[PDB]
Amino acid sequence: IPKDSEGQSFKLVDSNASTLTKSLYAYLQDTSGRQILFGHQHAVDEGLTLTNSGDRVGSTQSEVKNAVGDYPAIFGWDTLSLDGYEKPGNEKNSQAQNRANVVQSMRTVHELGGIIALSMHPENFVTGNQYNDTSGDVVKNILPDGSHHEVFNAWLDNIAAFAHELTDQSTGELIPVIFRPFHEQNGGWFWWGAQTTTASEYKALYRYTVDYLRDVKGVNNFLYAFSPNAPFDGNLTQYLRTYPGDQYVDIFGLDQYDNKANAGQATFLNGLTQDLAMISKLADEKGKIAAFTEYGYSPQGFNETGNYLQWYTAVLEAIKKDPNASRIAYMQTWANFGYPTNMFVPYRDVNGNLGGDHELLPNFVEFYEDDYAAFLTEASGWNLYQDISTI
Ligand SMILES: C[As](C)(=O)[O-]
Repeated sequence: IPKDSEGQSFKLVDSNASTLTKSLYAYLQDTSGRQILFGHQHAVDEGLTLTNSGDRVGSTQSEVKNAVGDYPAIFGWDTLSLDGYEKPGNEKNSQAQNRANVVQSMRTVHELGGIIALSMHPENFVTGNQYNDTSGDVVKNILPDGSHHEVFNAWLDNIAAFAHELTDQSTGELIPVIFRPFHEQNGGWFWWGAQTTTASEYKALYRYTVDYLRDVKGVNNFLYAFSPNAPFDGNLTQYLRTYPGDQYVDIFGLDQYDNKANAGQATFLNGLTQDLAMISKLADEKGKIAAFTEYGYSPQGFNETGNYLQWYTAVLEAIKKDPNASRIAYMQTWANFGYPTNMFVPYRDVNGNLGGDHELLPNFVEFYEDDYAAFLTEASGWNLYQDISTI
């Protein structure tokens, strides 16, 4: 993985992005067309094979590691952790204690050499319910001229507090985070989605988030990912309907899951080649990065048995075969919270209590063994750009 981007300069959303943030951005540019980094949400604290207790703060156990012998390159968490709703947070902890827990777990992974991606599922600021309550006209309400504006700033304030605490203890360096505001916004299953929010309210919301964190709060350790939900039938207009603009996006992504009952089929794989080719061309002419920001067997995970057994390699093949699509920088699958709806990475039965290895394991091993699929050891060096310049 050659340091082609070393000594170069890049238009980042944050012209004042920190050394390791710039370095990560350069590396993502350089890996493009050479290898795709594999990511996993809750890579160190959710899995059937994990044996550590409680909130799992600073865990180095990993479903994927138990499965194939190395960690993913990219370690995912959500803002829900800061609020105590997902590990390593806990609703019985103080907010500051939850923020310490998240900082600790990400420190540990940084020390392993991993890259951090932070998704968000913010509460419904209007109703006090969660991301999935779409009522209340939330976005209009949390924008500068809305009545819930200050409650949303306060939430961003805790994100900012988190970001400034997230430093490497042995170097003093800020740990970079790939941050993804308000995803799958063309869908209508989140309160910021298109059934409840105008394209133009969305654009405003995305820009505000960036402007507030970067300029008001001084967060310098974020890269910004924009990720509508596929399929797009290769229609870029549908993809860009909510685009906040060149100055607000570092990474073009898309989210796409297959069908649980009948995965691995032509339609899905072809649409994936087509839509990844599309955002890769968009990234190219814009001088940005493209990524498969969420993918998985289905929105309800894979089956206990009777899966399409070639799934992992079939997905990687659909990407590899296309000169544009194969330039994506990473692809990340979801958290193994458990059956019936949250199994994404197959397990190796290392504790001897799951009734044997999962039927998808052999193909997940092949996917891992593909030279184009980069896990943690393949992604080392990401942090080694010294001389990368901004705007
Ligand atoms: C796992 As999701 C709520 O980011 O589709």
